[PDB]
Amino acid sequence: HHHMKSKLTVVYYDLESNIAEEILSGNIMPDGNFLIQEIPLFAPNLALNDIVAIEREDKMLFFDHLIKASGNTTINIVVLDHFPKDLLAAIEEHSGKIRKNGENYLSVNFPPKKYNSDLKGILNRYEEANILSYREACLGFS
Amino acid sequence: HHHHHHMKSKLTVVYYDLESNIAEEILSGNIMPDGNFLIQEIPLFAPNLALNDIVAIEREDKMLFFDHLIKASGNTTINIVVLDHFPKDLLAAIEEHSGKIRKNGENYLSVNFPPKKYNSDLKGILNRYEEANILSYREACLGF
Ligand SMILES: [Cl-]
Ligand SMILES: [Cl-]
Ligand SMILES: [Cl-]
Repeated sequence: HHHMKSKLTVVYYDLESNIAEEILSGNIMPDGNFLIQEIPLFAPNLALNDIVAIEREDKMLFFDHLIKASGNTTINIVVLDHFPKDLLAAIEEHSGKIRKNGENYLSVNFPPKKYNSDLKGILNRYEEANILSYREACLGFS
Repeated sequence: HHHHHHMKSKLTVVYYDLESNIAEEILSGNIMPDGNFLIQEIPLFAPNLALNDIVAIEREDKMLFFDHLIKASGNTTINIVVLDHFPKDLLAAIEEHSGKIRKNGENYLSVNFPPKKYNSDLKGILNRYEEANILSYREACLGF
């Protein structure tokens, strides 16, 4: 028994239409909702610092619905050749934060209005070259 | 004149050690007026932390735990382990570079270097002793 962050399980459907689960660290807030404190790698329509309602099933906390979006954006990237240096620089310039899953998959958090024509244009240019592919997993405020 | 009570405190940092096993290190410090925690010891083992870093904390089971970094001090933390003795020229270089040391027994030190003091000259001495199998070192926290 050691001190740990609370853990949220998000059920989602993968690219093969099969059920999958992603676990995210965060905090159970005084109102009983959950503050997400990791950048989601796979679950859709969620971002770092979103506040979500939960359903408890014994020892597990499951995502139920979004209560308050942080306004952050989540971009997933698969690297097909190499990660371009100017893309890394642009992520940093726009206050982005990277979470890696191995060397060739990453999720990037952008604060409100930091993902816009600048980053979308660079990502599109590298898709055209088949250097990477990206998903707009979460686009911020609905 | 009498001693006045101050907001001294202790924090537990939960971390994974060099073998990827869960571990805990307690650090002494001072509560700050904003509720954050000023670390006032050189961390011996926990990574990514330095003397005089300011960190956010969480309370659980009547104890305080590290949660996340608020403001890095810019200090660097270097862990050094030796076979049997710390060479005199290494100790002198640490001192010349304004380093402060904390012992864990006779063969282990964690060293704080102020901004810009952990440099290639210091690393060169560490590297020469590493090549001779007399010590190993780790960049636990790279500052400014
Ligand atoms: Cl889904
Ligand atoms: Cl005080
Ligand atoms: Cl110390």
